Amino acid sequence: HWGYGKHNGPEHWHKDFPIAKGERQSPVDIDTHTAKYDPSLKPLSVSYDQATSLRILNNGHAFNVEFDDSQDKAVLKGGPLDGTYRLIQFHFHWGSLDGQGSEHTVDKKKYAAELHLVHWNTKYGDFGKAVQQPDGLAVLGIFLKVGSAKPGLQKVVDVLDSIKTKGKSADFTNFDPRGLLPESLDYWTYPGSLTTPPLLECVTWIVLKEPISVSSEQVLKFRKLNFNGEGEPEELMVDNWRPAQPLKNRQIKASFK
Ligand SMILES: COC(=O)[C@@H]1C[C@@H](OS(N)(=O)=O)CN1S(=O)(=O)[C@@H]1O[C@@H](COC(C)=O)[C@@H](O)[C@@H](O)[C@H]1O
Ligand SMILES: [Zn+2]
Repeated sequence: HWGYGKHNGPEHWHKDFPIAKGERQSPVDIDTHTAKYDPSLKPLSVSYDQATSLRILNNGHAFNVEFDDSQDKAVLKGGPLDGTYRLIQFHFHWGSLDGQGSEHTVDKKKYAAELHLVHWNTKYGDFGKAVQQPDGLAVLGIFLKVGSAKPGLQKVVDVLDSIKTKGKSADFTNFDPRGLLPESLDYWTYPGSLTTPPLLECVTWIVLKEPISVSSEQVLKFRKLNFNGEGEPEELMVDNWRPAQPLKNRQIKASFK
């Protein structure tokens, strides 16, 4: 089944997941001149001080850092959101080259990678119930460009050797995701979807305007990961991004003038 190759990639997904051609699919191009400032947007609240990371996993599509979401330890509130959304995991999408890798684009510009911090709406009790709801998830998206190193990313980078292939995991406790944020929390927001199968239309997207910088050495280590399992022919984990989808009947709102 699905992946990012020529024969199982994004242009094939609709055959197993017809919602791929739905009315609120992600990612999208963010046209900065068409996005409208919305003064009704409340300030974004990112409360990660009590975040409890557990594990990092290569699942054959990306690497995922998982959190304890059995209590309100790390939460996202405010902005366009009603209620409390619990951090469950984060992951990245990245390219084979610095000129591509992000899922969202900004005036058609592609960044080298994109970080997704996934949160679920606690009024639905668990993640599996939340993805069945139009306001079930809030994903915080952060662009990566190549320049100076991101110190808060390095602990992630240095563990990747231990999870090279699909199915491998490692202990990843006491990681502080606050070290992955840019200075500004200015954002764009729109209603959208998961960007991987099952492509469910359950996400409030919050995409930060300010990218973070990571070093060429850091993103090079992303690209040494493997889509395949151990003892299988090596396929480098690169270009695990879905391209921009039609905006259709949606307006992207900006938190800033
Ligand atoms: C809690 O886990 C999740 O939310 C993942 C990531 C999230 O991606 S994103 N691009 O839309 O923010 C999708 N879901 S998911 O539907 O639960 C999760 O994701 C997939 C791949 O996703 C990645 C990035 O590796 C699959 O393997 C899949 O079986 C799904 O259950
Ligand atoms: Zn993602």
